Amino acid sequence: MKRFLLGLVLLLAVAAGVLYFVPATLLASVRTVERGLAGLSEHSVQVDNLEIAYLEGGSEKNPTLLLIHGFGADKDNWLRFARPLTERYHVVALDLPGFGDSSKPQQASYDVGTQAERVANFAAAIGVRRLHLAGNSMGGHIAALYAARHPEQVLSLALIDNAGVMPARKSELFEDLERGENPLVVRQPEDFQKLLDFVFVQQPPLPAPLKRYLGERAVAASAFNAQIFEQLRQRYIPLEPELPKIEAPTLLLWGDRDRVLDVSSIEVMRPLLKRPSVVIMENCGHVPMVERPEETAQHYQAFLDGVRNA
Ligand SMILES: CCCCCCCCO[C@@H]1O[C@H](CO)[C@@H](O)[C@H](O)[C@H]1O
Ligand SMILES: CCCCCCCCCCCCCC(=O)O
Repeated sequence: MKRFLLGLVLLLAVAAGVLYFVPATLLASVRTVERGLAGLSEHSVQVDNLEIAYLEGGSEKNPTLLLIHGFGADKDNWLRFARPLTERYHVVALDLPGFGDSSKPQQASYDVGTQAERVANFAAAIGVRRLHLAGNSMGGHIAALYAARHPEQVLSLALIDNAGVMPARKSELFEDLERGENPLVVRQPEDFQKLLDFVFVQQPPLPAPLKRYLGERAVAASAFNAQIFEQLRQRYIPLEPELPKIEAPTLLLWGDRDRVLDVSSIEVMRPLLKRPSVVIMENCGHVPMVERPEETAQHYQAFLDGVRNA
């Protein structure tokens, strides 16, 4: 019957629009708003034949800040943090290979050592020779290695709840791992809210339709993310022997109630760094630059002012 088929067309039309098209445009609209408010726009560049997506803003005449997201995250983690920075800095935030909109070759290495070399190659690819680095979690682990390996390029380093040391207190993540639980890998749609609860003390407001799509995207990425996470475990590079090689002023910034990586990490790193600064934000979780962006950016600007002003 023509009507049964016609009705079949509309039913699929509405379903395809509801299930696929509306969520995607929703994400594109929110990205448009948050990137636009931060003065950031998206580009891509091929680095060792991998497509690396990145955001860029501010004047190229100003010093470059290169921002590196953590495990399972992407460059949009940095939008609200970057907003007060693009007035005075050339801000760049990339998607690491394996994440976001960048290439994800199935057979590549995604250890932080290999990733740190890709980031250095990326900086050269966009014509940046001297820069400030900031990295969160896995991205901080990577940023620290970049700074240790290429001291001539790095003007300052900000480690925002970075991975890479073994502190006195075992974090809730590392506790979870002993029982085969990893909140950072979202297997089921309900585990996405669990991930947010795990990394935020006070979670920023998130519209329900946007949240569900983010959760769907996280589930779709979970198998590959789990494989990368296994490489981060098996190909782990301790920072303790590397930190003394860093010449740059280094900011250690933590959320005091970080459940993923413990604040006692700072006591490991501080004695090992030539020029450490410290900020511990109160009642804050693992991603201060997302949870309290303007506050975190203000601490970072203060740090940068000191680095420049003397
Ligand atoms: C919880 C993890 C971080 C969430 C980031 C929220 C991104 C979208 O957040 C929404 O954006 C709107 C316009 O930009 C705001 O006006 C809304 O209040 C906010 O819910
Ligand atoms: C512009 C809309 C993008 C929405 C961003 C949602 C925030 C993602 C939460 C992940 C936080 C980082 C987790 C980690 O570093 O381990």
